[PDB]
Amino acid sequence: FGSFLVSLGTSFVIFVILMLLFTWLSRKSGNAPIYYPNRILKGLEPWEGTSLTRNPFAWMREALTSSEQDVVNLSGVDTAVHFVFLSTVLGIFACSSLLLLPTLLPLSMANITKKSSRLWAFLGAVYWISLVTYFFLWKAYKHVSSLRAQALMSADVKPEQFAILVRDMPAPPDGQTQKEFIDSYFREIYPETFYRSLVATENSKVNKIWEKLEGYKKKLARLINESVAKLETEQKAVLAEKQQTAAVVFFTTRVAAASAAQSLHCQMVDKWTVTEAPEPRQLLWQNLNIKLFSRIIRQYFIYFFVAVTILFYMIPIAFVSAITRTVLESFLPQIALIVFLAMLPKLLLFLSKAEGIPSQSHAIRAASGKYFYFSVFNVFIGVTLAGTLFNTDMIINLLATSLPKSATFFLTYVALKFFIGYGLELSRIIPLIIFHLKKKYLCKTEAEVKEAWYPGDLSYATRVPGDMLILTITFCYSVIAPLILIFGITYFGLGWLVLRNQALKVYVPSYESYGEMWPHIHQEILAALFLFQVVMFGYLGAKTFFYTALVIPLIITSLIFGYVCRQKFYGGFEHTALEVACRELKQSPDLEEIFRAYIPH
Amino acid sequence: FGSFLVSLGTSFVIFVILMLLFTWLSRKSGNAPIYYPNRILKGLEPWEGTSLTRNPFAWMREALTSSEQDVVNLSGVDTAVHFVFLSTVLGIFACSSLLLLPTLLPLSMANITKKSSRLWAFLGAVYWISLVTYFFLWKAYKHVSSLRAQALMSADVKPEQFAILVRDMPAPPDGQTQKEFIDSYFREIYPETFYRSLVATENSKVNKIWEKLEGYKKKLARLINESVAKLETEQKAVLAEKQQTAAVVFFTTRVAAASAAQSLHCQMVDKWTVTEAPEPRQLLWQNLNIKLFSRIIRQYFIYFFVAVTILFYMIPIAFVSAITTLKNLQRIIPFIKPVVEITAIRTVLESFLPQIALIVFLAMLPKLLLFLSKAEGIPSQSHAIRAASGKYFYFSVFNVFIGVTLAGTLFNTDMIINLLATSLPKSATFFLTYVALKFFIGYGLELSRIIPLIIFHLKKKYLCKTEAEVKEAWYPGDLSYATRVPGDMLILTITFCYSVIAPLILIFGITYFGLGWLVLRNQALKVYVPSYESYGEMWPHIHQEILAALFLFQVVMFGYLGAKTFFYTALVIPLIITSLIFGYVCRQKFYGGFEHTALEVACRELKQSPDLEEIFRAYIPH
Repeated sequence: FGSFLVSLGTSFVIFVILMLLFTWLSRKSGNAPIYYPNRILKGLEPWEGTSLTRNPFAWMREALTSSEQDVVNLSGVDTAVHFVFLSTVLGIFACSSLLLLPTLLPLSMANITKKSSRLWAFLGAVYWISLVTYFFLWKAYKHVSSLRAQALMSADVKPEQFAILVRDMPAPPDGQTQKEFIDSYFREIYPETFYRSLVATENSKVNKIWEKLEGYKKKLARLINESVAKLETEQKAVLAEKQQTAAVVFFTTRVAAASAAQSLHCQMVDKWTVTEAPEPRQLLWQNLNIKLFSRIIRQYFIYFFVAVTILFYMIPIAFVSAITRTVLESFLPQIALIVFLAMLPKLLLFLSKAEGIPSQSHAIRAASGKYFYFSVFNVFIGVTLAGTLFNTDMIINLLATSLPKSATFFLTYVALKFFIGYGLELSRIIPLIIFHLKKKYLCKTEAEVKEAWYPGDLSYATRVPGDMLILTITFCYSVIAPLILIFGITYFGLGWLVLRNQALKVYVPSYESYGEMWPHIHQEILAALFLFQVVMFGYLGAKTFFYTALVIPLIITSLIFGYVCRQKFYGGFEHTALEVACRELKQSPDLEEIFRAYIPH
Repeated sequence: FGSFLVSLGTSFVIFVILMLLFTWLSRKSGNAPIYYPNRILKGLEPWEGTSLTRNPFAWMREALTSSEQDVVNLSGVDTAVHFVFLSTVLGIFACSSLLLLPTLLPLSMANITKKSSRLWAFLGAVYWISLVTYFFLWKAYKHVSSLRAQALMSADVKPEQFAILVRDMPAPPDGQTQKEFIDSYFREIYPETFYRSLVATENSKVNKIWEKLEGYKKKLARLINESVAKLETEQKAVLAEKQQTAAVVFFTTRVAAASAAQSLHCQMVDKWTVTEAPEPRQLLWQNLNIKLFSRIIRQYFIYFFVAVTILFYMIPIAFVSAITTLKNLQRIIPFIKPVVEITAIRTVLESFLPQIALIVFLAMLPKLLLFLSKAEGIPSQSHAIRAASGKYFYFSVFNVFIGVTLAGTLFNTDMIINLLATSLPKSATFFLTYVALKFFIGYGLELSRIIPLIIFHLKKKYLCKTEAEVKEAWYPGDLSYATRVPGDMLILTITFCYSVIAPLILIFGITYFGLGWLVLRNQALKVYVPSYESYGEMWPHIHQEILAALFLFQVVMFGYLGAKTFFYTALVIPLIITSLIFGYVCRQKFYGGFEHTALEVACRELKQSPDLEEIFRAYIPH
């Protein structure tokens, strides 16, 4: 039945890996090992060495032996955190080796015939999974916190440390504009440890003017005067009589800034909401000018709209996905779901960043959260509706919820995410074709680097939640059908390998976010596990033997584990600690460069 | 049912209040007005003795003319906050005026009609109640935030604006002692803005018992002869090995202390951990020892225990309490002359004898709860008291409410089995006897008016051993927020539960709260004195659970309205969403200023020549 999809996937990997080995060992090396030219050559060869050292395949080199500190040397701590996430999920699904050999051995109903056929073994399996996940999650969480501390205390001096973002503000002083109002206020509150302070202004007439002028200047190759005059005029205009509500404030020592940010500032929380100032390149200067009601009103309207769009996908798209010479009919709904769900990281990110989230490093996280809500209800409603439209007592319901939906769609969809997916991702075939087309067609006149050259960040906004849909669809069916357990374990293995290659050779991070997005990942893994435990409570209950009173303990255990983890480690993921603040770097920093690092245009 | 209880009720209240108007109007005041003679003695004989004046106008007029500023100046900000609680619940129960008259007009029995059109007005009453509660909560919870800010801003040098409570030191520096480790650390972080640090002492048990024994022995009029054991043990143990994991540090200036306290201190939050130091007389040196994970373990075990308490409460403990009936007055009717049964009203008393045992348990409950919370790593007194109120409130709801109310709203649509079977009648008996406790609450407001006067006045003569006019035992306790708030919110929860199912009891709710407000404006303007001035940070809890009671009321109206069969119970779900969202917006619009002493307030105070030597001596216990 579904074997055609796996065959197509393995053929696609054969093709794309053939293309990789045929193309990377060539003069296209400016593309496939892209992270090395920038950050001057360290992989500018099909090795880190001379003498025709191609030897395909060449991942017996550092690709497999990538020191956990080597990666954080060659990429931000964010990359190392993502790797520990991949490794931990691989660990959970691998340490479940004493669930695939025993529980699959119990092979006219085809599944267990609703009669005591060691359903106790199923309870054993659910305990084993719910136990190994706890163990690995704890270990990994300690490890990530240790990485964050280690790279946070030895980091160089960066302008994100001497600053806070004072998001809200009582606008009127009634006789003076806002710059001197901030001056008076923070001077009263923080004497002699307070350097200077930008006041967030408007980006319209000019910010767009600067963008257009930059475009015009870029056009110069082998008019502008009016543009630069307008720039000067609107620039002088904006730095006066606009002086919006929010602002950003710089302190003279690393200790005092990290002390202020975690603090409070007026005995009515709805005014002067200081917060650890984000990194310069992700400050998101658009959403500052929002009071504390507007954030909440916007947020609840956004959640209502997310619920509405959840329904507007789950009716028609799940109907279409419940569809199942027929081989084309077997392939079609796969890519149909890929297009119906491959959109909407973008709409979620737009919608979320419109909730006033004042930093890209948090907009990405919020979009990932909303996407996880989409994913869970994808699994739930998709399988339920597929089973129902498959059928027309409860035993029939059990048979339909177990075998068809999983064994066809959930088994093969991951295969559409691995072989064809990671296969396309590693070769970077389509970036290769677009780059070469850019070279032949209209180029940037030797500004090819300032052209289709620059890789994005690893985009930990479609790679995180995208590679968690299958984590959920894996935990949920982990003991229903260990076949997807083998599929998920091989998925995360291939993902670790190919993504280590890409992180070491091609990708270049944009922001830093030293360690965040891990507690989010942890809470999300835990939520997947909790949903798994509830679903096995349900299915085993449908199997009419009452070890459900034995399964409830795991539900309580997951809730309590969440509480203890969030309270015993996840308070260190919101602030640089005062100790680390005192030991960030002490070599006489100058505030002037820092201050020049937040001028927006 | 409750008719006889109210008959006891108002009669007892009248008799006791007559006793008040007799006894208070006398030269033997002493404790009757108590706060005033202690404080400044100004209110002692309030310009007329409170007696030569018209007695009903003597006390009531003074009470009814008080002001928030007056009460704050006399008592503090906290009792005035409590009055805001009483007034803002009185407002909710009162301003629902166009819900008592219009809903009584509609009044097998035709008392309620199964699928009437007239029932499409209970939903209107529920919206009116929920809306008026939203408005009053918001108004009160701006007003209290204003009070907190004003009280903080106007205060003066108090020896907790300069301290924090670092309490999870990793024990070993491995080559020296704890105190020098902590001092070296905090000098590494804060240079020139860290004054000196005090570390708790584990063997404070033995030093405190020596100090207590010495203080007792000092009562030799006919702490004064306590040299050898006290000094030897204190000094040698403080130096040698009592250094615990916890300590109190002292920063130079208020801004620095506030900024440190609101912060953290080690990128691993399982260690050095900082909370705002409580008042000198509030923090519990007995509890600073506990680490974090140990505190979590103790907390969850405690909560599991209290859940077992409610369950097995409405199970054999209270079951055999009900069994403890002691029929026909324990068969000693020859010893009893009222055996003639002309007082057949004695039947209710014989039935409440098991309810008297239940009274015993409910009177022990405030102490039983408060002990648990204090033994859970709660590093203060105010926080422990608030936690005790929370535990008592959960107990009150899942005791009085949920049994009977859920049984009605649901059914009206081995040992475990018969335990649950007997539990259902147990719930109804509990509800009836609890409303009886409410009439006992009327009697108790009167009892608060009188009794410890008699106990105290007995001491001046019965003991009369060595008092020497200095054994002043007429020392009031605080307006204890350990029994006032939870037992005064039991009335609120009952009121919302039957707000429109039996909308007659809004009159009883207003009765109770108005009487409490008046007696507590008196009985707190003249007698009570608070022991710890937490500047108002008990109101967020009162809000959370008044709203919780409102949410419970919304759910139960959904249930008991859907029991009536017509398309109701749909226009109620939006109200429940409203209550949850209102909770969220409140907690994100005011709950900040109720934790962290407001850095702006901390610095703008502009202290006039403070010191610190006269401050570290305030935190030293002995």
